[PDB]
Amino acid sequence: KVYNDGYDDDNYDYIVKNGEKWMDRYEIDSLIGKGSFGQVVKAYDRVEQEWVAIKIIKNKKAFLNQAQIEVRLLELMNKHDTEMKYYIVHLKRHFMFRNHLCLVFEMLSYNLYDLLRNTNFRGVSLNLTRKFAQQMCTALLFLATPELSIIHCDLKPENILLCNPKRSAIKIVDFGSSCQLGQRIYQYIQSRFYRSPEVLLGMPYDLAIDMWSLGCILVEMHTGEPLFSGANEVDQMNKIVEVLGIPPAHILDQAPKARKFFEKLPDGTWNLKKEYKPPGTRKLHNILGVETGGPGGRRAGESGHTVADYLKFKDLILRMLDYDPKTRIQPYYALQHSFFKK
Ligand SMILES: O=C(O)c1nc2ccc(I)cc2c2[nH]c3c(Cl)cccc3c12
Repeated sequence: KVYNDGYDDDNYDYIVKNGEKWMDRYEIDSLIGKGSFGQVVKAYDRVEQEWVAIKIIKNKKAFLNQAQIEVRLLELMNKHDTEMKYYIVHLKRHFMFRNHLCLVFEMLSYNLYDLLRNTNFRGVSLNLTRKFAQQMCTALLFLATPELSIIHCDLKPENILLCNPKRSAIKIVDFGSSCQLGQRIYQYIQSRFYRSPEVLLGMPYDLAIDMWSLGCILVEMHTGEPLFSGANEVDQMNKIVEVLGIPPAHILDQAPKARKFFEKLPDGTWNLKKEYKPPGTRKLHNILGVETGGPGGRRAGESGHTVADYLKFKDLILRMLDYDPKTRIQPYYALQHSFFKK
């Protein structure tokens, strides 16, 4: 009947009203996004004389506390990037309003999945993919600084926003599922398509999980389609194996969940448990179209898509997709890679 004295709906969300004034400061314009956490509204900040995005968290304890974690991490980050040069969304301030935690951010545009839809799921150019890659690796370098040691834990196209729909600048959003290296708590993390092998295998994890996700994202940005589109964990592992082969024995031998996906043979080697291409036969070389005109052959006869360019990109991606989190490429070295040698 009544939710939050009439201010909320039956989904724990604030009922947005165009033109409402809050706290003698914000005039709410319109709803511009929503998700599991709540809503995002465009509002005018009359004190600072600028448009802002306000993320209005659901009035529900689990969502509140998720956002409190997010606020703490954003405050830590923003504090160490006062010039806003490391591609993390800027939290301006926060407040509690009518039993909703509200996070005030800079305005941004839509996400990189919306950009892919805008390409009719045919992909962005290799040059634009490179610009996204360079910004993302720079962000991951900042998150790896020791005072931060932040693992985002949910990198996907939907959590990377354009600043402006006609430009390449991005910001990473949604630190609600994030953690710090000193303070890992979650066993179940990462959205499935972008989930690292160490997490699938129930093994220890660190900031390298975010690099795995980035490798997956960058291929998808150029092809238009997810690299590893599993329907469930077993399918996800099998799709990874089609491209990358059986994981190293030294890893599977230490993996609590190895036998969810694999079986250990009499000779000590590992094979898949019993519909899929044989291990390692779905070549990234062919998914990218390195020698055959890029994805779908559609980049044949276009500049900015040579065999040489594609071989650089393939090499970087394979380093991001190293099964071993100890040897998987780290942000500093990703930035030095020949793919970014203009
Ligand atoms: O702050 C975010 O996690 C955030 N998440 C969103 C989820 C779905 C949609 I649709 C939009 C989201 C979103 N949009 C944002 C804008 Cl426009 C500025 C600053 C942060 C965000 C943000």
